[PDB]
Amino acid sequence: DQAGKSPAGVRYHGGDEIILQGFHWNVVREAPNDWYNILRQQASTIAADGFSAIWMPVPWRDFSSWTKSGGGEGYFWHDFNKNGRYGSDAQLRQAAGALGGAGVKVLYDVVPNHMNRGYPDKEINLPAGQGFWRNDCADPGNYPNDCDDGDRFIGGESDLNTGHPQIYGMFRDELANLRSGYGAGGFRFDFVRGYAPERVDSWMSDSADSSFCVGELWKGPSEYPSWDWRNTASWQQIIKDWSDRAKCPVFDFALKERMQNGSVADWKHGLNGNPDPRWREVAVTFVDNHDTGYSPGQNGGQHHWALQDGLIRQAYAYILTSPGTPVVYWSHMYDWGYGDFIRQLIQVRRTAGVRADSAISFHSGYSGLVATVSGSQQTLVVALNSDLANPGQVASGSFSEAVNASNGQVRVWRS
Ligand SMILES: OC[C@H]1O[C@H](O[C@H]2[C@H](O)[C@@H](O)[C@@H](O[C@H]3[C@H](O)[C@@H](O)[C@@H](O[C@H]4[C@H](O)[C@@H](O)[C@@H](O)O[C@@H]4CO)O[C@@H]3CO)O[C@@H]2CO)[C@H](O)[C@@H](O)[C@@H]1O
Ligand SMILES: [Ca+2]
Ligand SMILES: [Ca+2]
Repeated sequence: DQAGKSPAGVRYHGGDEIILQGFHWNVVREAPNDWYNILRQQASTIAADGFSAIWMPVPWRDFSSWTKSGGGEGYFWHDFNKNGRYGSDAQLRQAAGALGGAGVKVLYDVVPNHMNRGYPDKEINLPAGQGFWRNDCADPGNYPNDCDDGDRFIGGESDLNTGHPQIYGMFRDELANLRSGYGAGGFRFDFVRGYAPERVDSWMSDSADSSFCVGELWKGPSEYPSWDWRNTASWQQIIKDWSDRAKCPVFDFALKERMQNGSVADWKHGLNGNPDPRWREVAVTFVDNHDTGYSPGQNGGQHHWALQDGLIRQAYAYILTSPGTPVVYWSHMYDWGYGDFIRQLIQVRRTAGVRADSAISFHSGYSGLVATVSGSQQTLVVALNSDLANPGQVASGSFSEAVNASNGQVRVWRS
């Protein structure tokens, strides 16, 4: 495992990560108070499957509830107490220790934008009228105000002023706490549209400068005002700008948007396909997460933007053979039977030496997507939903078959 920032100072931890999202939306209901125990038991298997990192659920306890129904998943935490719906503080420490001991770095989902302000019994009690909250200032709509330099969560009544020195420090200290006491190797920043990207850079510089990080910016061009350059920009440009300012990798919602709306050929327009290595190397690619995807359990989870099953294998073959840093969703890997296929693709990635900044060229003249990827050890030819017959049609050199699945709809050859 190589460490190191990118040439532009972006915290992609060497560019060689392969990440497991270590939960789905309904874990707190499907395995009540037992998830950390399960992760501890599974740590050696996760490592053997080839993952270098695991994205853990929000560790801050969440006892919220609403009615569809939900609550408790971590995105409406009420304080930093770790005794929540995934397991106890002791069980978290044991799971993080087992994962780290198996060689899997532990990334915590953190949620600075808001908290369960109204929960009656909590350790963090911030009064009104001291600038701690967005709505201490006038709040006319979903955009920055004088107490919140980002967007708001729903009505904004629970948004924190993360730029207030006491609130900034509160999160700074808790990130340090996760690093010193809970084995954190990095962080996944939730809802980064809600606060300034430079604050993520500051938090990471203060508390985890050499760690991995990734931000979730999910905000399309149409959500920006008419006078903002982002209103007419590409999804790539929007997330890349965030990454530049946070000095942090960013989830590749440009690729996700193309997977949901475009053809397979169009997947080349994700951030991770950009010919500038400074652009593609900061992409964190994924197929679905706990928001976009289904989960086992009530209501099938959230499934706000889910990839149809006829493209799941193709999508994993693309992200696991291509540049950027790939994330595998728990339920594809361990609930729904794609594990053996994903295991094989992870081995292909590692054997070829594909990294976040590997070159990728796209080839015209065939159906579907045809790419050549320059790994540090091998060149890959990847053909998805394509009438390509053999790799010699598009690449020089000697190749052998590495993957052939879904009646040839997923084919990968290696030098
Ligand atoms: O005071 C603020 C608001 O409080 C109340 O809001 C409710 C919502 O109505 C519920 O839907 C729910 O919200 C969930 C949300 O549905 C869910 O998707 C998730 O959001 C995450 C996301 O998964 C994550 O990856 C990233 O994008 O950030 C998102 C936000 O953290 O989690 C939400 C919180 O559990 O719960 C809230 C709070 O109870 C009230 O109804 C609003 O009117 C009010 O403005
Ligand atoms: Ca690394
Ligand atoms: Ca906010």
